[PDB]
Amino acid sequence: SMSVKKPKRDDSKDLALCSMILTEMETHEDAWPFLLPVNLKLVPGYKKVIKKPMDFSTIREKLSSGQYPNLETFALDVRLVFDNCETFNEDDSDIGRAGHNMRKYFEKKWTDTFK
Repeated sequence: SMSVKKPKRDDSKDLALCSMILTEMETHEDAWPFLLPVNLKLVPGYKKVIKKPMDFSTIREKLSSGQYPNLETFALDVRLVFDNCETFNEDDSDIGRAGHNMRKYFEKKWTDTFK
């Protein structure tokens, strides 16, 4: 509360570390469904159903331009990518499996880097 603070966690490396994680996600072989924004002109249903589209290139641009206030807002956008994928794609499809794999990969790197 006012004038009463928990000890200061060092957050000075967070930007660099989120960039490294994001690089590792960009270079995974199963990243191809998530590299670029879904083409809303060419994919029926996507625009109406998926209220907040998100992709790795959009996260990279937000990261590079100071649009994440803290590492939790970064993780929320990464998770959004996989939550959107599960909303629109069957589990038993190439894209559906890709999303599960990438979410697993992400959550391990997140834990190992920060928890």
